[PDB]
Amino acid sequence: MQRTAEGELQAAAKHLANPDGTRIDFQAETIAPNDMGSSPLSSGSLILKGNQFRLSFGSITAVFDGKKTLSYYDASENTLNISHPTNAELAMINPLIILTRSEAGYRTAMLPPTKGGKVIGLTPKTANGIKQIELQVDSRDSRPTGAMITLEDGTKIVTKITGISRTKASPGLFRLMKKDYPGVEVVDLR
Repeated sequence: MQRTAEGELQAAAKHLANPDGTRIDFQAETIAPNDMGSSPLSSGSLILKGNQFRLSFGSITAVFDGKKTLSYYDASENTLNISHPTNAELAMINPLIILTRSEAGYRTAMLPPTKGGKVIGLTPKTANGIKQIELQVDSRDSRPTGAMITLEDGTKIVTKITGISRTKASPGLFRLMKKDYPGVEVVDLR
């Protein structure tokens, strides 16, 4: 007998439940329609604590407070940006958010498996810019191994997990203050 997709999703979430925090190392690539304007495969990290996360990827350091506010520093533009992201925008930068909070918006189904892995498919009940989310997990213990988000326009955001570890994440990792970026331009997008 084998678990439902919902069952596998809730077994995968257990791997991110360390109370003091979880560190995820990954590689990610965005493949744009017709491969025009794609972003190359590169490396990143996510620190999770409760509903908060700190994302390091590309030129960006981003923090989500677990409520409604995303703050991110872009080292290439020298801007500190504060915004109210949509639920879809959060999944696009942190696909594992589908595991850390209750989500009312997606139908769940099992997709064809891989060698030693399972594949869970999530499709929105209401249009939201996302066509499908695909979470890859290890067949032994449902440990997340990767994710792919396909946008309605065909963009593929592909994430490969290269490590999951324990960490003691302090309050300070989930805040960005203007003093920490000499000369930074603050842009309030709220």
